Amino acid sequence: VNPTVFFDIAVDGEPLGRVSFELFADKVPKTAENFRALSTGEKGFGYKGSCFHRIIPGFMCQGGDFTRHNGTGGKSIYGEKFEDENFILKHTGPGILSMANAGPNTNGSQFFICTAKTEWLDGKHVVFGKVKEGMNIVEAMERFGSRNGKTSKKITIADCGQLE
Repeated sequence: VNPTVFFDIAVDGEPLGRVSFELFADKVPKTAENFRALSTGEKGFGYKGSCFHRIIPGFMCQGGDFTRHNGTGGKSIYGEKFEDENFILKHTGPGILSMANAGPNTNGSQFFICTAKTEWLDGKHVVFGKVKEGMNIVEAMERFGSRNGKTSKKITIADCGQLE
């Protein structure tokens, strides 16, 4: 009943693999719906073709800025920003999917995939999903990151959508 979405990753145009994600629509329905709809592109905009602009090995992979491709843009299906829905779920380890933001109630489209336990983000960032398949592809992506987050190659979401 919780949606599964997938991302097909490419590194400088060449296919790397697929990562799928379970979205916790049961606990964070509004946040889960925003990610799901941007993954299918059904509202007319979304993640397809966008890049992961910030990857820091041992911490996280960040993407979701489909309008400025660098951390300064993006928007939700509800408008520019939307509220923190709740903080029920915690950043308990690698594989966690969480919303990036710029302050309270400033969720747009940017998100990060944790590759480590990041307990200090609890109560500041809304957790809404986790990697279901392809954690090994997220580990492969990390090796293209760096300490300041700049990627040595262009990491893009070549395709995305809903599996269930």
